[PDB]
Amino acid sequence: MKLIWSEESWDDYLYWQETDKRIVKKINELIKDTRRTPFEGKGKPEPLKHNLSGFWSRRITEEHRLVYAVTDDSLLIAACRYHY
Ligand SMILES: [Mg+2]
Repeated sequence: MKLIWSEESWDDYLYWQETDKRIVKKINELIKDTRRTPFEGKGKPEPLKHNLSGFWSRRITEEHRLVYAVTDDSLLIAACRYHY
């Protein structure tokens, strides 16, 4: 499964690398778990609605969530800072 970062989500991730290493580790942990079970597991995975229909969200922290989408061959990260 290829990992795809939107330009904004990669910037989010870089922000964390230069702000909080434990948040980076949690993001990594969530991505690895998602590779295992796409729609369940760590971070209490929940499907998003309305304008974000088609995406999922896992908890990094209360304020920050990993927003993503899973296709037959890829994990797309839409954002990893704030709720979206
Ligand atoms: Mg953003």
